[PDB]
This record gives sequence, C-alpha cells and structure tokens, in this order.
Amino acid sequence: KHNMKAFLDELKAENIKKFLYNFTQIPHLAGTEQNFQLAKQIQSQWKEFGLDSVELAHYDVLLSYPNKTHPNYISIINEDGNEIFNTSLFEPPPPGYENVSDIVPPFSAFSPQGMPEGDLVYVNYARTEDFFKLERDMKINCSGKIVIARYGKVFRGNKVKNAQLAGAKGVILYSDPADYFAPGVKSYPDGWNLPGGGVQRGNILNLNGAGDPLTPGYPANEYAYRRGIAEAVGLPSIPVHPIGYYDAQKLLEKMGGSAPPDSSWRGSLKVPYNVGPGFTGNFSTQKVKMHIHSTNEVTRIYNVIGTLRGAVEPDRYVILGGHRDSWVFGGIDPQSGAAVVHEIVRSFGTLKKEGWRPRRTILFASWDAEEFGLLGSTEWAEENSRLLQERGVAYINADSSIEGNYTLRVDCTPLMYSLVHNLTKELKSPDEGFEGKSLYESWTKKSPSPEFSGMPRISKLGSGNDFEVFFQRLGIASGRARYTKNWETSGYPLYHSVYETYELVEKFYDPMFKYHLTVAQVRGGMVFELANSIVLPFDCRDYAVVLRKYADKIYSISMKHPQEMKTYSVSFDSLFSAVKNFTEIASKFSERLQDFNPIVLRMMNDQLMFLERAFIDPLGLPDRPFYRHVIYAPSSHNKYAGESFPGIYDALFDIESKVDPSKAWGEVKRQIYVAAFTVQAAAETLSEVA
Amino acid sequence: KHNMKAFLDELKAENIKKFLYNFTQIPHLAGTEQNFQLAKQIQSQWKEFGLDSVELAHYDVLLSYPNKTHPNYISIINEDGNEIFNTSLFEPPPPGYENVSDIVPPFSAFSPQGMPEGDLVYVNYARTEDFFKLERDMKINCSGKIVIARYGKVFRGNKVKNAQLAGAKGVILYSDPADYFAPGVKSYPDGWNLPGGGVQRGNILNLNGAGDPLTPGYPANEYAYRRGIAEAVGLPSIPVHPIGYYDAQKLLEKMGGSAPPDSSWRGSLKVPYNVGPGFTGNFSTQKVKMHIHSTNEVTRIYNVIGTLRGAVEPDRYVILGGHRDSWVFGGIDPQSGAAVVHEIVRSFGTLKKEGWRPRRTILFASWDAEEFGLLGSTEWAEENSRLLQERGVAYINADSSIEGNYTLRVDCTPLMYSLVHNLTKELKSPDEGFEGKSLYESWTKKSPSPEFSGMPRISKLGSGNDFEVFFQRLGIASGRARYTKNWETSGYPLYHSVYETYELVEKFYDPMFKYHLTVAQVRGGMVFELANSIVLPFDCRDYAVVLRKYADKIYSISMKHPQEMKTYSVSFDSLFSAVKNFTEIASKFSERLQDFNPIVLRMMNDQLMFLERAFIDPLGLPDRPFYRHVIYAPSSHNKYAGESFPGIYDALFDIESKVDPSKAWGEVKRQIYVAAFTVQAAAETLSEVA
Ligand SMILES: *[C@@H]1O[C@H](CO)[C@@H](O[C@@H]2O[C@H](CO)[C@@H](O[C@@H]3O[C@H](CO)[C@@H](O)[C@H](O[C@H]4O[C@H](CO)[C@@H](O)[C@H](O)[C@@H]4O)[C@@H]3O)[C@H](O)[C@H]2NC(C)=O)[C@H](O)[C@H]1NC(C)=O
Ligand SMILES: *[C@@H]1O[C@H](CO)[C@@H](O[C@@H]2O[C@H](CO)[C@@H](O[C@@H]3O[C@H](CO)[C@@H](O)[C@H](O[C@H]4O[C@H](CO)[C@@H](O)[C@H](O)[C@@H]4O)[C@@H]3O)[C@H](O)[C@H]2NC(C)=O)[C@H](O)[C@H]1NC(C)=O
Ligand SMILES: *[C@@H]1O[C@H](CO)[C@@H](O[C@@H]2O[C@H](CO)[C@@H](O[C@@H]3O[C@H](CO)[C@@H](O)[C@H](O)[C@@H]3O)[C@H](O)[C@H]2NC(C)=O)[C@H](O)[C@H]1NC(C)=O
Ligand SMILES: *[C@@H]1O[C@H](CO)[C@@H](O[C@@H]2O[C@H](CO)[C@@H](O[C@@H]3O[C@H](CO)[C@@H](O)[C@H](O)[C@@H]3O)[C@H](O)[C@H]2NC(C)=O)[C@H](O)[C@H]1NC(C)=O
Ligand SMILES: *[C@@H]1O[C@H](CO)[C@@H](O[C@@H]2O[C@H](CO)[C@@H](O)[C@H](O)[C@H]2NC(C)=O)[C@H](O)[C@H]1NC(C)=O
Ligand SMILES: *[C@@H]1O[C@H](CO)[C@@H](O[C@@H]2O[C@H](CO)[C@@H](O)[C@H](O)[C@H]2NC(C)=O)[C@H](O)[C@H]1NC(C)=O
Ligand SMILES: *[C@@H]1O[C@H](CO)[C@@H](O[C@@H]2O[C@H](CO)[C@@H](O)[C@H](O)[C@H]2NC(C)=O)[C@H](O)[C@H]1NC(C)=O
Ligand SMILES: *[C@@H]1O[C@H](CO)[C@@H](O[C@@H]2O[C@H](CO)[C@@H](O)[C@H](O)[C@H]2NC(C)=O)[C@H](O)[C@H]1NC(C)=O
Ligand SMILES: *[C@@H]1O[C@H](CO)[C@@H](O[C@@H]2O[C@H](CO)[C@@H](O)[C@H](O)[C@H]2NC(C)=O)[C@H](O)[C@H]1NC(C)=O
Ligand SMILES: *[C@@H]1O[C@H](CO)[C@@H](O[C@@H]2O[C@H](CO)[C@@H](O)[C@H](O)[C@H]2NC(C)=O)[C@H](O)[C@H]1NC(C)=O
Ligand SMILES: *[C@@H]1O[C@H](CO)[C@@H](O)[C@H](O)[C@H]1NC(C)=O
Ligand SMILES: *[C@@H]1O[C@H](CO)[C@@H](O)[C@H](O)[C@H]1NC(C)=O
Ligand SMILES: *[C@@H]1O[C@H](CO)[C@@H](O)[C@H](O)[C@H]1NC(C)=O
Ligand SMILES: *[C@@H]1O[C@H](CO)[C@@H](O)[C@H](O)[C@H]1NC(C)=O
Ligand SMILES: [Ca+2]
Ligand SMILES: [Ca+2]
Ligand SMILES: [Cl-]
Ligand SMILES: [Cl-]
Ligand SMILES: [Zn+2]
Ligand SMILES: [Zn+2]
Ligand SMILES: [Zn+2]
Ligand SMILES: [Zn+2]
Repeated sequence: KHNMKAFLDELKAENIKKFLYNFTQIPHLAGTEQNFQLAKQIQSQWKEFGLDSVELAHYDVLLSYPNKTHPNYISIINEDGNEIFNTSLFEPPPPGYENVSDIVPPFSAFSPQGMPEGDLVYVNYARTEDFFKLERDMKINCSGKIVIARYGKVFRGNKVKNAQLAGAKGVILYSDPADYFAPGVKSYPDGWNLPGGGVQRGNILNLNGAGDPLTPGYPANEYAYRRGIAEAVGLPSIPVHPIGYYDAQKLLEKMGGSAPPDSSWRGSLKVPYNVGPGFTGNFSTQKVKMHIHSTNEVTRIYNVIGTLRGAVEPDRYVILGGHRDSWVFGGIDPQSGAAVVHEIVRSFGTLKKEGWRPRRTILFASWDAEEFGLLGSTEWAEENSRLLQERGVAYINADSSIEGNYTLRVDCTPLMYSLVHNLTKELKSPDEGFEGKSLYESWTKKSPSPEFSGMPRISKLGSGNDFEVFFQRLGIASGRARYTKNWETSGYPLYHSVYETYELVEKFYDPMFKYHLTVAQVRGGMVFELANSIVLPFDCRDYAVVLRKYADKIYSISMKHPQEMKTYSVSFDSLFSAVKNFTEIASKFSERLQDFNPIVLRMMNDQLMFLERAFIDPLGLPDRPFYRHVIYAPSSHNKYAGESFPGIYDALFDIESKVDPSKAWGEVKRQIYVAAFTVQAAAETLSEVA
Repeated sequence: KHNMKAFLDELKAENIKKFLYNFTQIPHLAGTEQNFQLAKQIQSQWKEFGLDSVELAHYDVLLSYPNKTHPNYISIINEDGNEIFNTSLFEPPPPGYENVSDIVPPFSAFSPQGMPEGDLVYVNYARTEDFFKLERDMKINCSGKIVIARYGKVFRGNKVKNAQLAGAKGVILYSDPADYFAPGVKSYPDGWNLPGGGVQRGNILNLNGAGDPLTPGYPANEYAYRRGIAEAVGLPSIPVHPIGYYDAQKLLEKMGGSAPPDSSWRGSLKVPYNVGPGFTGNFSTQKVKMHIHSTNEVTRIYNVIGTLRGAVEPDRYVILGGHRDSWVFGGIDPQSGAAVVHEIVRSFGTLKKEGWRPRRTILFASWDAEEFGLLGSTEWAEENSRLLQERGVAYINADSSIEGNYTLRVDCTPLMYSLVHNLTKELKSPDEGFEGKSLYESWTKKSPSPEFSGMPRISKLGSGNDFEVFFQRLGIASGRARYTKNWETSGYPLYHSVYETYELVEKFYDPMFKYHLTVAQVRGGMVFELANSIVLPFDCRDYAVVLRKYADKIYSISMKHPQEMKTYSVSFDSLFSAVKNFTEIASKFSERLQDFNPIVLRMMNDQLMFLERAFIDPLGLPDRPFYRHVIYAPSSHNKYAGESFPGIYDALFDIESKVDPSKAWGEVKRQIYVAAFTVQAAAETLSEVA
C-alpha cells in the first residue's frame, strides 16, 4: 500500500545527515551568489526526486550588508578623542573554517549609518516594561543616550523600536552569559555554549507583516514601483550593532549612575549592571562611539517552488515551506529544517514514481531572505494571494528541526490540535527511556499541558518565521514542530553565530539524527494527512474551546479596572455570546460531518478550509494592516510571542496611563465589538449553507 | 419540463400590475412603520409563494428626517430682515392623494442644521469642471457664498462635496425644466413631466461605499460600537435643500454679477443665468437665507431575505436584490422593480411546488434604506461578507424596471455579456414594430454598441444602487437591466417626486405592463441561467476584450502629457503585457472549459466564480477603502458613472495643476503597477491550478 506508513518508513536519518552536511559547508547569505547556487541545486534535485514542476520565483527586495572596506565597530573614546577600546571586527572562526571566505561579520541588518557618540544607559532587555521602569520609576531619561541592552526575552526589532521611542541615539545589543551560557556546558567547539567572542546576527526591522520594506501589498517584481527609503516600512532610525560578552564586559565595567533596580536586571558578568547614564568618576569624561557604515541595497532573491499535483483536488494546496538563506553556515538555522524538507520531498517522490499521487496538491518551498524579514515567503504570497486565499488548505513551516534534544514542540492553529495528537500517537518516541513508547506519550509526559491532564502543551503561533503571511495575513491554517529543550531550567546559545555549524549538530545536538527523523515524520505526516485525508483533518470544536479560554483571559485583564468598566459601560457579553454560539454551531457541524457524494464532501471541506479564513478582517488591526487575523497576532511588544484577541489586548494595555480615558475605553469597546462580530461571523460559516 | 421556458411563461404582466398597485398606495419611507409593515407582508407572501425560508434582517442605522414642527424653507430676505419670498413647504399633492398623510416634504437627507444667510452664486450643475470654470477662468470665489445649482449630470452628493470644497456656506438644488421637462409633454397629472412645484428628494452623502455612516466595516447590529457624529462617514458640513423651478425662478431672476460664460450654463427659465455673486443693483442689499432643521437619528431598518435552496450546489449563491424603501409612493422608484421581483419569486415558487429546485441556491432580497445610502444592502453584506466572498456567484439588481419605454438598458460585468446576448435572442421584443422579433434585435437596432456592428450597447456598472457592496467592495459578478428612454434626445422627470405614482406608470409609461414583463424575463432569466446552468454562464474572454479597450483609453489620457511621460519614465508596458497575458490565458481556459467529473466541473466553476473576485485589492483604492475593485469604481466626480482603471484615472486627473509633478507622476506609475499586477494576478487564477 501507498499509505502514510509507506511515506514515513521511506524517510531516513542518514539522508537527513547527508543533506545537512551538504547544505552547511559554505555560507548561504541571502542575495549572495552562493545562495543562488544552492537554490539551483535544490531545484534540480527536487526535479530528480520526481516533483511535477520545480521553478525559481525571484524578487528584487531591500537587503542590508556591511561595507567590506569600512568595518562596523564600537569604541570607548577619551576626552582627547582617542579610541582606547574597540570591539571586534569579526568572530574568531571555528576550527577548520578559519579559511572560509565570505563570512559576514556580525551586524544588525538594516541599521542606518552613523557615528553617534555619547553616554551609555543600560536598559536590561529593552522590553516595554524595562523602559517603563527606567522612565516612570527610576526617572532616567534615555534621550540622546546610547543604550546597551542584552539580547533575550523579546525580538530584537522590538528592543530597537522601544529604544527609539525612548529617544536613544543608538543601540548596542549583546549576549549575556546569563541568557546564552548554559551552566556546566563548554563553549564551542568543546560544547554547545556561546564563547565570549561569539555574536548573534539579526535584522532589526519592524515590518508588522509588510514583507519587502519598499513594496508593501504587492510583489517586488520587475516593474514594481518602490517607495523611497524615507517612506520604507519598518526601518530603524538609529544605528545598532551587536557584540559578544567579552566586548560587553569592557563596555559595562565602567558604568556608574544608578544601581540596577533589582536582581532581574543583573546578568552573569562580573560587573555591577549599573544603569548609568555614563561611567563612574574616574572615567566620566570618556564616552562610547559607534561606527556603522552598512548599506541597504535592492538585491535579487530566489524562492524554489515545487509542485506535486493532486489526483482528485489539484486546486487545493497543502504547503510545506521553510527558508534556505542563512546568516553564516546555518547548521541549525535553517539547514536542519531544510534537510528535513529535502528528505520529505524525496520520500513523497518515491511514492510518486511508483504511481501514487496525493489527493490534494502539495507545494514545497525553499524560501529566500527569511533572515532579512520573511521577505521571500511574503513576496511570493503577495504575488499569489488570490490563489492562496481561495485554495490554501494549510501551511506547515520548516525552519530549524532542533533547538534542543529534550522533547517535541508544536505551535499551531487549534484546527490542527486533533491531527497532531493523533499523528504523534502513531509515531515512535526517539527519547531515551521511552523506547517502545509513542511520541505522544513522551511529549505529554515531558511537556504537559497546563489545562488538561494527559495532553501535551501546544502553543499559539507567534511570529518571526515564514508562516506569518500565510496565517496572520491570509488566514490559512498553519503549524510548526521541532525538537526543543526543557523550558523549566531565550533560544539556543549559538543562534545566528558563525559557530552554528554541521559539527555543532552532529557532535552535540543529534549525533544519530533521530530527532531530525522524528521531526521529519511529524512535519511530513502532517502534510500527508492534510493532503490525503478525504475529510480535511481539522476539528472546529478545538477552536471553540480556546476561544472561550481567550475570552476569559481578556475579560480578566479588563476586570483589573472595575470602576472604569462601570463608568464606560464596558461589557464583554457580546464576545461571550459569540463564543457560546460558535461552540454550539461547531458542535452541530461536527455531527453533520460525521453523519453525512463528492459535492456534499467538497462543501464541508470548503467550510473546514474557510474556517481559519473567517477570522480575517480585511481592515486589519489598528495601524497594522497586514495583521488581519482577529484571534491571533504577534505581540506588539515581542514579535516572537503570539497574543490572543490582540485588538482588545492592545486597547487595554497600559490603559491607566492614557490621558483621555473616555477615548481609550471607547476603543476597548470598539475592539470588543469587532472581536464578537468576527467570532459570530466565523461560527456562521459552519451553519447549514442554505 | 421545468426549464427556463417554464419559468418564463409563468411570469404575467397582470400580476406585476397588481403588485405595483399594492405597493404604491401609501408612502414607504425607510425607518417608518409603514415600510416595516410592507416588509412583513413581503415576508409572508414570499413564504406562501414557496421559498424555503424567509427572514427579516434588521439593523440600526443613521437616517435623516425633517422636523414636522419646524419646516425647512428658504427665503429672500431684505435689509430690514423681512422675509419677502419663501419657498414652498411641500409639493402640491397629486389628484386623489391630497389626504394621504405622512408624505415627507422635499428635503436633502443628512443636511446639517443651520440658517446661513448670504449672496447667491450660480454654479450650473456643480460639477468639478463647473467649479474649475468659476474659480480658474471666471475668477469667482464661492467662499462664504450660498451656491445654487441645477440638478442633473452627476450625483447630488458630488455636487455638495464640490460646493463644500469651494467654501460655500450652503447649497440650494433645483430642477431646471431644461433637464426635467421634455418638449411637447404635459406636466403631471396630464403627462409625465415635472411641474413647477415638483421637487426631487435625495440624500447628499459621500459614503464611497461605507454603508451606515456610523459603522463602516461592520454590521450595525445590536451591540455595534458607533462612531460619534463628528467622525461619521460622508456627512455634509453645510446645509442643503432642494426646490422646484417655480421657486428657483424667484431666486434666480434677480441675479447679477457676471454673465453666464456660455450657453451650456443657461437652462430654460426666463432668467439670464447670471453667475453672481449677489443680486442686481436695485436688489443688492437683499440676501438669501436657508432654514434647515432636519435631524439625523439612528433608526431600525428591515431587509427581507428569502432563500430557495439549491439541489446540487446549495453553497453557491445567486442573488436577486432590490430595494423596497421609497421617498414617497415609489411608483417607479423602486416599486416597479420590487413588483417584478415579487412575480419572479412567485414563478420560481410555482416550479418549486411541482418538485423543481435550481442547481444552486437563489437568494431574494427586499433591501431597506437604499434611499439613504444603500444602507440595507451594505449592512447585510458586511454582516455576511465571508459567506458572500466564498460562495457568491452573482448579484442581479432590481430597482426601477422602467425609466422610459424605448428599449432595453443593461449595465453589467463583462462576464455576463455573453449570457445577456444569448438570453435576449430568446426573448420576444415588446416594442411596436418589432412584433415577432427578438428583444436582441430591437435592442441592438435602437441602442447599437459603439464598438461592434450587430451588437447592442452594454454599459459599465456605475453606482448609486444596491449592487455597489457586492461588486465594488466584494467582487461578485453583478448586473442590472431596465427599460429606458432614447438617450440621443439626467433621469425621468418625476424622479423622487410625490408625483411618482402608480398612475404615472399605468397611464404614461407602461399601460400594458409589457415593458415590466420584458424586464422580469431578462432579470429572472439571468438568475435562472446563473443558478441552473451546469457550467457558470460567464465568458472570461469578454473581460480580455474590455481590458484592452480600457488600457488603450487610460494610455491615451496619459499621452496628453508626452514631455512628463519622458521626464518621469512613465510606461504602460506592464499593463499592456498583463492584458496580453490575460487574453492568452483566458483563451486557453475557454478551450479547457469546452473540452474537459463533478470535481473537475466544480474546479472550473470556482475559477469562473473567483475571476471577478480576483480584481479586488484588499488595500482598496486611495482614500476609498470600500472601493476595492481595480478595474471599476464609481467616478470620484459622479457616483452614478463608472470609471475604468480608476486608480490610474484619478492619479492623472487634472495632473497638470499639481504643484509637485514628480510626486504626482510617481503616483501615476504606482497605479500603473497596481493595475498591471492585478490584471496579471486575475489572469493567473485561470491558469491550470497545478
Ligand atoms: C448568538 O446567537 C443568538 C441566536 O440564538 C443571537 O440571538 C439574537 O440576539 C439578537 C441581539 O440580541 C436578538 O435581537 C433582537 O431581535 C428582536 C427581533 O427578533 C428585536 O425586537 C430586539 O430589539 C428590541 O430589543 C432590544 C434589546 O433590549 C432593544 O435594544 C431594541 O431597541 C428593540 O427594543 C433585538 O434586536 C435576536 O432576535 C436574536 N436572534 C435569534 C435568532 O434569536 C445572538 O445575537 C448571537 N450572538 C452574537 C454575538 O451574534
Ligand atoms: C506576461 O507573461 C509573460 C510570460 O510569458 C511574463 O514574462 C516574464 O517577464 C518577466 C519580467 O520581464 C521576465 O523576467 C526576467 O526573468 C529572467 C529569469 O528567467 C531574469 O534574468 C531577468 O532579469 C534580468 O534582466 C532584467 C531586464 O532587463 C534586468 O532588470 C535584471 O536586472 C536582470 O538582468 C528578468 O527578471 C520573466 O522571465 C518572464 N517569464 C516567463 C515565464 O517568460 C510577463 O512578465 C507577464 N506580464 C506581467 C505584467 O506579469
Ligand atoms: C483523531 O482520532 C480520533 C479517534 O479515532 C478521531 O475521532 C473519531 O473519529 C471517528 C471517525 O469519524 C468517529 O467515528 C464515528 O462514530 C460515530 C458515532 O460514535 C458514527 O456516527 C460515525 O459513522 C463514525 O463511526 C469516532 O467517534 C471518533 N472518536 C472520538 C473519540 O471522537 C478523530 O476524528 C481524529 N481526528 C482527526 C482530525 O482525524
Ligand atoms: C451563448 O451561446 C453561444 C452560441 O451557442 C455559446 O457558444 C457555443 O457554446 C457551445 C457549447 O459549448 C460550443 O460548442 C462546442 O463546440 C466545440 C468546437 O466547435 C466542441 O469542442 C464542444 O464539444 C462543443 O460542441 C460552441 O462552439 C459555441 N459557439 C460559439 C460561436 O462560440 C456560448 O457559450 C453561450 N454563452 C453562454 C455564456 O452561455
Ligand atoms: C551538495 O550535493 C550536490 C549534489 O549531489 C553536489 O552538487 C553536484 O556536484 C557534482 C560533482 O561535482 C556535479 O557533477 C553535479 O552537477 C552537482 N549536482 C547538482 C544537482 O548541483 C554538491 O557538490 C554538494 N556540495 C557539497 C559541498 O558537498
Ligand atoms: C564602503 O566604504 C568605502 C571605504 O572607506 C567607500 O569608498 C569610498 O567612497 C568615497 C566617496 O564616494 C571615495 O572618494 C573613496 O575613494 C572611496 N574609498 C575607496 C577605498 O574606494 C565606499 O563608498 C563604501 N561602499 C559602499 C557600498 O557604500
Ligand atoms: C581603534 O581603531 C581605531 C581606527 O582604526 C584606531 O585609531 C586609529 O589609529 C591609527 C593608527 O594609530 C590612526 O592614524 C587613526 O587616525 C586612528 N583613527 C581614529 C578614528 O581614531 C585605534 O588605535 C584603535 N584603538 C585601539 C585601542 O586599538
Ligand atoms: C396588499 O396586498 C396584501 C395581500 O394580498 C393585502 O394584505 C392582506 O390584507 C387582507 C385583507 O385585509 C388580510 O386579511 C391579510 O392578512 C393581508 N395579508 C398579508 C400577507 O399581509 C394588503 O391589504 C394589500 N394592500 C393594499 C393597499 O391593497
Ligand atoms: C423640532 O422642532 C421643534 C419646534 O420649534 C422643537 O421643539 C422645541 O424644543 C425646545 C428646546 O428643546 C423647547 O423648549 C420647545 O418647547 C420645543 N417646541 C415644541 C413646539 O415642543 C423640537 O426639538 C424639534 N424636534 C427635533 C427632533 O429636533
Ligand atoms: C415667510 O415665512 C416667515 C416665517 O413664517 C414669515 O415671517 C414671519 O411672519 C410672522 C407673521 O407676520 C411674524 O410674527 C414672524 O415673526 C415672522 N418670522 C420671521 C422669521 O421673519 C414671512 O412673512 C413669510 N414671508 C412671506 C413673503 O410670506
Ligand atoms: C529628556 O531630555 C531632552 C533633552 O535634553 C528633553 O528635551 C526631554 O524633555 C527630556 N525629558 C525628561 C527629563 O523627562
Ligand atoms: C542532550 O541531552 C542531554 C541529556 O539530558 C543533555 O545533558 C544535553 O545537555 C543535551 N544536548 C543539548 C545540545 O541540549
Ligand atoms: C475667498 O475668500 C476668502 C475670505 O473672504 C479668503 O480667505 C480666500 O482667500 C478667498 N480666495 C480667493 C480670492 O482666491
Ligand atoms: C412612450 O412611447 C412613445 C412613442 O415613442 C413616446 O412618444 C412617449 O414619449 C413614451 N412615454 C414615455 C413616458 O416615455
Ligand atoms: Ca512586497
Ligand atoms: Ca456598517
Ligand atoms: Cl519552524
Ligand atoms: Cl436596477
Ligand atoms: Zn531561520
Ligand atoms: Zn534565523
Ligand atoms: Zn431606487
Ligand atoms: Zn431612488
């Protein structure tokens, strides 16, 4: 039989290892020749593997690179203007790669140019609440200061936005060993920790879903009309640069001014973590000077798009996509994901050569420029939005397959909860001590859900990866899965560093490639069921359940302000009523789906498919037109985290500080109305159609 | 057989006459008890007629009414402040209706309150070009003046917007016999002309598709959050009032200042048509004073929604809709349309009782508050937007069935051109002298297309009726048809007057009700074919042909500025390329549709259905978010007229007067890009799906 078991059994750990090795010998930075070459290789191999068509889709997008002849760095400068300390020009390359060229030095992609000079202020993680604490409680003014913040907790774009709004004239990001050095583990190459010369690359945009900064709404094709730089979406207005903790120590050790307000502000270096501003008495005429010379440049990018045409519903698309561009070697990010996609394509192609086709069409994507703002996935989705709108069943992401070796992590729409539970009960656990047990059992045991005994945790989708356009813009059911760490005890230490290599993975994360194989089975299995099950494998009742949980949550937030709720007649009745209705209607739809003819089948599959779609508001969320999903948006404070009923949540956030409470509570009521309406309207898509 | 011929033959002129009589004995003003009663009657009758379900859908929307105890009127006032001339308080009621109550006196719905006093300026039709002529050429400043404009040429909302932007402090609208008195015809009741005491009612909003001014985007349901009045959509900021030509003469006869610039500014009254400002020497200390006391009030409205469930594709909706609210009796507008819908429902119900069902679902709508801004249709569509988006095959409007007795008028999407041609060849002409000939033949002979010999004229859809939300917001294929006048020789004279009665229609327009019957056959036939044909009856190649015509047209407009096109590198190449591609892809799709299994059939019907949909841009047109169709929008200068490639057209309009030509030509290029992309993207929806 050509069934899921055939598909699953053909996947091999040894192939994934070979592919990873193949993809990680040289850097594959977006817009560079080497990443174009790798695109061509993947296209040719996907064809050999048996896909029906494999094309490159290219776009010309805004990218950012350092200037090779004018390096970025930071100084401490004395009152004579002599540069007495300079940060590093590059990360010490790892063993045996000391002669690889084209390693991009650490930089913050899309930083403007500048050489600002000033006194430091230390802002902890540069979160919204860190700035609140500084300005409201400690009375420290960031205006015209250079801020230094530790990476961690939130997306670095949010940090930079927050620093900017606080008046900073530049930002220095660093990795504190408190967040990037696990106790008892050695620094690379002898372990998986970050060495003191290691540095995390990454873009600092605030795109809010826009894609290419120059072409929001429309693909960056050959005739596209581009905004001028000054009207581009999401660019920072102050210079930014990242450093390692050897260099951070030299910048922090002289800091004076106020003490840290408490221990949640102190990392692990041997410095006081004084907030500043400026240095202690002896050094108080010294200053910090940034030198940033990076340029933004419109550059061509290449997605690979493979199609395996469906036998019965070729106009229904199940998408497996993940990116191929890396900051340097991409040992984990993204090639541990891309290698898993490559083996999935290989396996599907094996069945296809023996005469099998999936029921529905499967699209396979190798995205470019993910690292620079999800640009490849977003431009292609803008291009194909109509097709995706009307035909898109589901999107399964496939970035990094591992960020730990402890258990499974799944983040997805509630519509896939039942699919994930069922599939994982059929897969073998790769974990030591659960030999002969199911992946469900090990996962549930290591990562129990907070709500329900005997079920595992599944998180809401956040952002900061290539499902964003599909889920939060277009409303296509989406999911992701990877192996992760124990989150009792920020992401893996070597993230976006030169040290993220093949050897890292092979020696320290997954020497047997069994975690990779488990993740290939989960991602591939999901795709298989989505593309082959007669009835789409979504359970609308799972949405009803979380909608009630989120409504309770948002209500409880508002209920912190009982007096204002009375004064302004702020009621959540409508939202609860809509949730109640969605619950009843969903339950009736499920009975019909169980008890119901290909037209009847197509009608009900269309109702399943369009259910995620129904949570889209074509007017978008306030000032974020590309975040259109009413239930889920990336947190306005942290693009990695998802927020539920984001419209209401943001209308409530910090509301006690607004100067016109009537206006602010008005807007809470407006968002309640929009949310209740959208829920009711989604529910009604599951009613009998006539 | 239950086929189209059975459906068509069951329609009777005599039933339509009876229904019209029934619907026109008392006024049915939106939001009044009598229009609610009539809603209930229609619901009960549609049930008796056999529909599967018939519901009322209500909304609470902003309406406008005069104050019964504080009448609106205009004066000429002398320097002592005595009111020496007053306009009428009401239209002299027609014979035998002199005791009907609840006739709303003439007023401009949604006028703010005020009593401005000032000098008159006469602004002809108050078109954009009339204001250009006054300000740029004649050097006449409207600021702080009361303007008087004749109705005609453009939607009265546009006139008021234009007066406002010119600085007017109030507007007086009147009906000039030049535009509302046909030569050799008697005034009502002895003919169909407008008497001098007759007055055209009508709203003066500029909603741009928003619906209820208080709830743009969302239905005005029981929990809706409403904007405050000051943030409402589309309300005028200066008082406005309409008058008849006896009263206009008294206001125009004393006018001095400049002569009319030419004869296109002179109507037919015995006055000079001086532009002003102000009155001639003797009367130069006299002034004009408005007294407007109307109130805007949130008021409940009621749509009737009837469903005839489809036997095979119940999740596909063919909609026949038209409004039921009238300004007074609604003899023509809308009851000549509503009576035709009522008989269509009756006929479909006859077949249904004998065991027939259409293939697809047919929805029947009696809309409320059309007269106040398309409010009923728009609120229901906002409510049901998701269902309509994914399931809406087509919308057939059904307002006034007649505005003349000369030939057929059809305005529709190009996707319905072939359907209309074919259907009309099968219908009998009702016209004198074409006995035994087809309606196609009489129509083509009386109204030849300007492009093609042997085909009839079919116009683009404009707006100012209830298809607006369906077509320009949601992208559902739409059409309308009615009997019309000879347009060699503005709309019918008695439009929106108390004199628009049953007797008007029966005595002067259609004594045999044969034109009504012909229009019922055309509208009903269209619905029948849309709802019953196995393959949707749309020809995508007809779109290809008009797209080329529109691209040529817009190019020719730009080519009036050859130097700027060179300087700014303004190319239409991309748009022509996209049109070319759409032509090729459409032609290949048609061959497959001819040469191709219910899934394959559903796939291709979905491609047909989603083709109109593909011209929607979810970002909307600039500053008009509810006009989302890229090919067609209502003219920014005249809501009744359609404009093609509206985004480009508006970017080019009056471009030689813009102060930053670089910026203005930039925006022309941006719109070219958006249009080319959208055309290409629509074309690609007709490519093989995988
Ligand atoms: C969840 O689904 C339920 C359906 O089971 C749905 O219930 C509906 O609630 C609306 C809103 O409350 C009801 O609206 C009423 O309709 C009647 C006519 O049928 C009107 O007369 C009512 O208006 C009067 O009373 C109001 C309330 O005090 C006054 O404000 C008003 O001025 C009038 O006096 C009122 O509009 C509706 O009938 C039911 N529908 C059904 C099918 O029962 C509920 O709304 C759904 N939740 C959401 C969020 O959609
Ligand atoms: C109508 O459909 C046709 C398909 O039959 C489609 O033609 C396409 O046109 C695009 C845009 O011109 C072509 O784009 C090129 O693609 C190649 C790779 O295949 C690139 O190398 C080209 O870029 C180079 O040259 C440019 C032009 O001078 C430079 O600006 C650039 O810097 C590079 O040097 C270029 O991007 C494309 O290949 C064809 N596609 C096909 C399938 O032939 C046309 O675009 C459609 N019209 C619209 C409006 O969509
Ligand atoms: C995940 O797996 C579960 C457990 O198998 C699936 O739920 C089961 O689905 C089956 C097939 O529809 C249900 O069977 C039906 O039983 C009813 C009456 O009990 C009968 O009317 C039908 O004809 C049919 O035999 C079964 O009840 C149901 N079990 C439970 C506990 O819900 C679930 O569907 C799977 N989810 C996905 C997304 O595949
Ligand atoms: C309006 O009526 C016209 C004229 O009847 C319809 O066009 C005709 O459609 C038929 C049915 O598809 C076409 O028949 C086909 O002929 C081809 C080869 O010539 C053959 O491959 C098919 O199997 C089939 O027999 C016919 O060619 C075509 N005639 C013309 C002149 O186009 C048209 O479809 C109608 N439009 C609508 C919207 O219904
Ligand atoms: C990654 O794998 C590919 C394919 O197995 C290698 O690329 C091939 O190289 C061979 C030998 O040089 C050529 O003859 C082929 O034309 C290439 N094939 C394709 C499809 O590109 C590639 O060299 C490997 N890269 C590394 C670093 O191991
Ligand atoms: C990268 O930095 C270099 C080196 O300092 C820049 O090149 C100089 O540009 C100036 C002014 O345009 C010239 O007069 C110098 O001769 C250039 N120096 C050299 C060494 O060629 C260069 O412009 C920067 N590159 C980018 C892309 O911005
Ligand atoms: C930090 O780097 C700067 C720039 O390379 C060094 O300062 C330069 O030193 C050279 C040689 O002494 C001078 O001719 C340049 O004029 C200096 N440039 C600037 C901008 O100051 C500095 O020595 C380095 N500092 C340390 C401690 O190594
Ligand atoms: C319009 O037609 C309807 C229906 O034929 C008339 O309303 C009916 O009136 C009869 C007699 O008074 C009642 O017993 C029915 O209950 C009514 N039916 C419905 C469905 O409402 C109505 O009177 C007619 N109106 C006029 C002005 O002729
Ligand atoms: C319609 O106009 C009337 C009549 O001039 C308004 O009624 C007056 O309102 C004032 C102030 O509110 C009272 O002191 C008067 O006694 C009222 N006059 C009468 C005759 O009752 C009335 O407010 C207006 N109606 C609306 C809806 O605006
Ligand atoms: C036009 O109407 C106004 C208002 O009804 C008339 O002026 C009023 O006349 C009465 C009785 O003479 C006075 O007590 C009111 O004070 C007047 N009101 C105002 C606002 O002026 C006027 O006579 C009418 N003019 C004509 C020519 O009929
Ligand atoms: C922060 O400092 C700047 C300039 O020195 C000033 O304009 C701004 O008001 C300051 N805000 C404070 C102290 O709250
Ligand atoms: C792999 O698992 C072991 C066993 O728990 C753990 O000690 C080690 O830290 C893990 N490796 C990585 C990179 O997490
Ligand atoms: C029109 O008149 C007003 C006020 O009397 C003035 O402010 C405005 O500039 C005028 N414009 C002209 C004469 O162009
Ligand atoms: C009806 O048609 C006749 C014949 O052409 C024409 O003279 C008359 O004006 C028409 N009636 C109306 C209301 O148009
Ligand atoms: Ca773009
Ligand atoms: Ca609304
Ligand atoms: Cl992922
Ligand atoms: Cl109409
Ligand atoms: Zn990644
Ligand atoms: Zn990354
Ligand atoms: Zn009407
Ligand atoms: Zn009307």
